[PDB]
Amino acid sequence: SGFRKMAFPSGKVEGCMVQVTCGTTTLNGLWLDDVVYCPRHVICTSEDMLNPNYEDLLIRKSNHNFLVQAGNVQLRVIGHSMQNCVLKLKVDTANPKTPKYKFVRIQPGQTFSVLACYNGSPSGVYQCAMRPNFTIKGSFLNGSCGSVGFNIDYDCVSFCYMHHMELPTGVHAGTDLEGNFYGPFVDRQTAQAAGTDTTITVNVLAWLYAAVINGDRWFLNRFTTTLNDFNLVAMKYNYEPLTQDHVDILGPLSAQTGIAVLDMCASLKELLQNGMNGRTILGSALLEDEFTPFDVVRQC
Amino acid sequence: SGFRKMAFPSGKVEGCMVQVTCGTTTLNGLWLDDVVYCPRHVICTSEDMLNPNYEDLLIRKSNHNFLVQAGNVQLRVIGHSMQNCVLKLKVDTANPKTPKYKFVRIQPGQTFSVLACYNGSPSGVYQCAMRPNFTIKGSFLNGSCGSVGFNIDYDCVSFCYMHHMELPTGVHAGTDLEGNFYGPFVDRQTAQAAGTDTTITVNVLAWLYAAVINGDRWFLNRFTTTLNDFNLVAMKYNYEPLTQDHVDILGPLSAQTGIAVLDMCASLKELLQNGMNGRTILGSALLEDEFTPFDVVRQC
Repeated sequence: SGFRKMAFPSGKVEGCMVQVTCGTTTLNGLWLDDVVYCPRHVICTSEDMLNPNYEDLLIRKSNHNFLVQAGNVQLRVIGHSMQNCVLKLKVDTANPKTPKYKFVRIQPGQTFSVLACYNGSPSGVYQCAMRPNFTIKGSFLNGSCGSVGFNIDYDCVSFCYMHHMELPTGVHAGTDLEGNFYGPFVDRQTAQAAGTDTTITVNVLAWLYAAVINGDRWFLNRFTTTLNDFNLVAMKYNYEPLTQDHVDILGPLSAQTGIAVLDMCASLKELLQNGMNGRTILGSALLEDEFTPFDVVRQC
Repeated sequence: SGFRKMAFPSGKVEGCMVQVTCGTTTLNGLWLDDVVYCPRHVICTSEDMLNPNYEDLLIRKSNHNFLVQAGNVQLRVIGHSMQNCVLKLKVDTANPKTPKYKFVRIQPGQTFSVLACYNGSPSGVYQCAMRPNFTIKGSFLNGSCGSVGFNIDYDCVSFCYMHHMELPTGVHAGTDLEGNFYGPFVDRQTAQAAGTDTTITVNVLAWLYAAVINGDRWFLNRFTTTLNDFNLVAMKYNYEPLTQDHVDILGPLSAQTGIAVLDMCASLKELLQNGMNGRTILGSALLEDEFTPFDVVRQC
């Protein structure tokens, strides 16, 4: 049936994107009920970003200094406050397109869809994973700040990410919708390290199971292994240690394929120790770790 | 700033998806104005699909045999007709969410977004390319038929694909919105071959330019080549021949990087002849050919 990196439908989130402008700085805002959420560095000039005192900078701003536009209509700002690294602009109009929503802080290794936006207008959608080092590998140009990441559960939108900054390695960092950064990062223009990134081991196994469901089986061998034995190989290749919780989460995939989790670990161990010898798996010549077990169960 | 496979925002298309049922056969329909478009094999039983006479099978159907559901409301079918491989069901209510739209027949090598749906409900969005052999590599389970592919130009949805069938190689085939299949395929449950697939050469070059824009430059050498010399190497690897039109389309990318197109052709030739030596390009260990030059210009 095929296996693709697949983002959630973005219609519910498109109706929440607005444009926020302070001075000459413009970015995206999230309009839910009567509040607009956006990164607080919208109040900074180019020079302020080098070493900003956000409390001092925000004091110089009043409600009428924030211009919020939803398409072509201008929203009236009647209040403003700073919550960690995000601004909350209270407006006089409730967003009639507000979906059922919640704010969640996502865990490392989990995935979400990003609605990349510019000037408050949606540009595209793609799926990302919160890396173990709390960065993401997305596509964010200038003015994309304020773009949000989300999951959908039935009818409810779980917002979990708002984009703030790009790291020198080419990766991105942001906050949850309460303004708390994922990872150790701060919203200041200064060199910051993300640290050693790990491979999400349970995600690689889930993707290997997806391949078997689609008929890719050449990487399967006759060995098995133990949890401690595979983890001695996981630690060596900067993979995350596998736990019994991970084994349980892979339960539906192991049942569908008839391949025991430890049997798949031995095949992954061989793949790690010997490589892929020029072959491909699900159209990839690398081991993919940005599909959660739940993502695989959704498509297979 | 990063480079990702990025689908169009699906909100305009979500509002057009309906459920079409004929007997037990249920699939997706596209509701625009007062017509619902769906694959004609919705009128087939499992046995009919082995060797269907669609004209004979459709004659046994009347308007009340088609159940069209938009969410929870049942649309009233007041007419039906067959256009090539799609059915057009005329309904008594115009879709109030109908966007500005047109039907286009896409060319091989071009890309589009797919809104995968089941039972008339959107499940996910992803980007696809029309392969030179007129197949696509998507994610389509049973009941996904009727899902559509599209591009967005500003405010206008260009529908170009409707999903019909899965091929024995794991790839997918469908029609334009006039019901004409892309490629030599027919809507019958019988073994069908897609033919040799070609690599979209201009797309590989565009993606190599995207890598240079993002700072990936290891594959660049000090050679150049000619159009005919590269094509002698393209044909060997089942790549499409490069033309001056392709060189012109790559103009914006060659200008931004300062790398002449024939200079980039020499790096690709060496990548084809020598492999990638365990290295990666934009996070891939394979040469990606599903980004058009326009797709690269958009994200860069």
